[PDB]
Amino acid sequence: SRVIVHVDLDCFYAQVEMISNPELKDKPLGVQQKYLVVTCNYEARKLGVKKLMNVRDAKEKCPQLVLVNGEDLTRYREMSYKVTELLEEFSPVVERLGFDENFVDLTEMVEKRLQQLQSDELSAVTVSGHVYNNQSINLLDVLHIRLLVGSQIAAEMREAMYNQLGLTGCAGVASNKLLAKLVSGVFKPNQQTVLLPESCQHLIHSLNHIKEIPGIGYKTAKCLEALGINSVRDLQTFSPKILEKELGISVAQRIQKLSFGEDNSPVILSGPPQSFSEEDSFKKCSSEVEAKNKIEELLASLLNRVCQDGRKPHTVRLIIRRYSGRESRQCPIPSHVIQNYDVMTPMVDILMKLFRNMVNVKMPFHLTLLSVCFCNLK
DNA sequence: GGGGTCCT
DNA sequence: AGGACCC
Ligand SMILES: Nc1nc2c(ncn2[C@H]2C[C@H](O)[C@@H](COP(=O)(O)OP(=O)(O)OP(=O)(O)O)O2)c(=O)[nH]1
Ligand SMILES: [Mg+2]
Ligand SMILES: [Mg+2]
Repeated sequence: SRVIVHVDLDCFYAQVEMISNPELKDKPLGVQQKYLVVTCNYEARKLGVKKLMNVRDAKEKCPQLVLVNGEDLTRYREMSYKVTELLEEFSPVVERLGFDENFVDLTEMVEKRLQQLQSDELSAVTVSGHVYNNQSINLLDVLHIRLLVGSQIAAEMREAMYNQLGLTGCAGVASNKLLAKLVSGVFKPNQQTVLLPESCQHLIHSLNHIKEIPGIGYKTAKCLEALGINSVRDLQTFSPKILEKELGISVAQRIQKLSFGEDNSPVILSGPPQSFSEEDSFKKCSSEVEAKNKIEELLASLLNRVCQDGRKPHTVRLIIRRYSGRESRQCPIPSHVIQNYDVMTPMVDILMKLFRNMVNVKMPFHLTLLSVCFCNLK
């Protein structure tokens, strides 16, 4: 019996922005990347605006829409780490998922609390927030009692986040990662809900597309949808034999457990990042002098990031995207080069070679993306 | 779109 | 090196 919590910040980028220029707190807001509105405050979803939505569809639906550019993730990333560091303080094992989601395993903490309690105040243990599906609490159910303590820690987290960081968000408490994440969004925004075990089927059957299961993306969905498997219950019910023989004993076995609300995966300690990368897409790049400048630019920011980081990377990757999947070359970063200096020149030289490897400087080319990644950190 | 993770 | 997943 684990007690896991999923923390999900409301319209993160927008939130971070609204904290910056408070003048936009009352005004519906979109955060913009090229031609997309990636996220908007609630004041604006109110008006049909949806996450990842065209600026033409955006502006029209709401010509009162305000916009900030969010291509530079710097400030979001920093707040992201302030959030998880904050959660790491409740309990050290925190798993990040993107910039705006965290899992924390609350089991050891829940136990610690209960022991400190006596029969009286156990009376007495109440929920913080919503109980999924208005299910009834049985105070004599040890599992019920533990999930409620969880809800109490969740609430303390949510309050700490707001009081210390001004951030708002949802939490979902449950017995594994799948359910915690599934339940955290039942009441939005800035609310939390807890999942009692006897409501687990209800929760998973509440989904409408098998892709709404975390663990099941485009490819798998499509492959499933071609086997006639469309509902959670189809997947639950479909032939284990056939499914294995179809997506591999690996995928098949686990995504079938997922369909029953079953998820054994541990909450892993994310710790410091295992890669830094910058990218920029564009209409077209067809010269190698543009590239170098672009790449000098990506390489620029990366340098300050790792510089400010305190560890050193031992390999670089260059990623590109061609005219109308991606491609990449990597190589170790040399000994002395891992180090008040002119790291640019040698670095860009490496990237350039790697660059030419993929690109034909003599045969015209059309690139729609450049990216530099520093991995293999020590 | 601008990022990340792990597996193969 | 590429693939799939996540946000
Ligand atoms: N899922 C997804 N998120 C992206 C993408 N590009 C940027 N993001 C960032 C922008 C948003 O701030 C964030 C969306 O994550 P969430 O699903 O948790 O929603 P968000 O926190 O933005 O607001 P919400 O309360 O969920 O409406 O992810 C993308 O391509 N897919
Ligand atoms: Mg959210
Ligand atoms: Mg999914």
